[PDB]
Amino acid sequence: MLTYGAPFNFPRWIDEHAHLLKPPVGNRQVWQDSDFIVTVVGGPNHRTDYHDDPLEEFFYQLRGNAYLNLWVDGRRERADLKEGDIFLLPPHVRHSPQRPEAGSACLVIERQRPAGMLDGFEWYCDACGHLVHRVEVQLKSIVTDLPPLFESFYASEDKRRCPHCGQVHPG
Amino acid sequence: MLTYGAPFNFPRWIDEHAHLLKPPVGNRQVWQDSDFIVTVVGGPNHRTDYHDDPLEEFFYQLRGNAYLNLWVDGRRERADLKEGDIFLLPPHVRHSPQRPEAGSACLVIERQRPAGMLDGFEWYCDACGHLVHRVEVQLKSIVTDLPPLFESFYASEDKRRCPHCGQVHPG
Ligand SMILES: [Fe+2]
Ligand SMILES: [Fe+2]
Repeated sequence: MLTYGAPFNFPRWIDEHAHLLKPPVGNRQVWQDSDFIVTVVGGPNHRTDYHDDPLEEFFYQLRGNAYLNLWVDGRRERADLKEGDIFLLPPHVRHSPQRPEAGSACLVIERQRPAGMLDGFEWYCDACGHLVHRVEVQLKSIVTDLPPLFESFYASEDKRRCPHCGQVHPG
Repeated sequence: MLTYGAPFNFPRWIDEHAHLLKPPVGNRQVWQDSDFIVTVVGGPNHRTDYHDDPLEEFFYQLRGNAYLNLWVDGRRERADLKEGDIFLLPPHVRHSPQRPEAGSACLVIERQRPAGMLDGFEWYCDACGHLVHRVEVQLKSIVTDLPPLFESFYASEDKRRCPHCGQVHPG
């Protein structure tokens, strides 16, 4: 059986879910209970966290532009997702998606994580560059298991305190 | 490190590889040695086989139209991939992609199969509908491990002989 339904027009599906791509949401998963996690991510968004995904992440910037703040070879690189770009992120490259444009839409595709394969969410210090805080999480909900993580980092000056220079991250 | 390179424009990449989407190829994998197998499939193509994929298969018909001959609930259903459609095929639904249009382009995304997870390739009889032949294969090469399977079915009248009505499949 076609568990996930029949083919349907993607542009128009993105149109009909525009208002849920705008904040306060941003995310919208296409099919539920599937192995491939297929999401459309709009803008504008608020992210200061770096994601440490134990599996690959496919990107296709369908509308508008966005960029990924990265940690590549110990440096703070930036990878731009201009409209029409596709990209395959290798496992565990830290990345912080910035989506400044309202009405943008990026197809993001990932894999359900097997039990014991944890996602990481880290913040780094603007001053000294050291790791400020890391939460590891057995991700079940690419859309709803992240904000409590975030809220609790923003709510805790201690979690935000850099252990190398003491500067409290802004959150 | 960005093992799979930097973002790049997908439309133009499809343009530059047009002539390899035309026969005798049809397939073109985007990145090598990745967990997500990301391919562009053009047309026109020749398929009489049904694929039995042990994992899910994501489709995004970027250009032109195509369709999937299916076996749903014991019947021969057809799922159309019109330009702009996306689709998520559940594991093990038998499917036979028909791509009649030259210049069409479909984004197909799959997963590297773990050792011991086999793909199936089956043919069915036009007359009686029974299974004519099935080859199971530990797929390493979504692009190059299939044609010898096919050639050997086309070359063997015995493999093509229906075991229920004796009609020899056309191949
Ligand atoms: Fe610091
Ligand atoms: Fe038959």
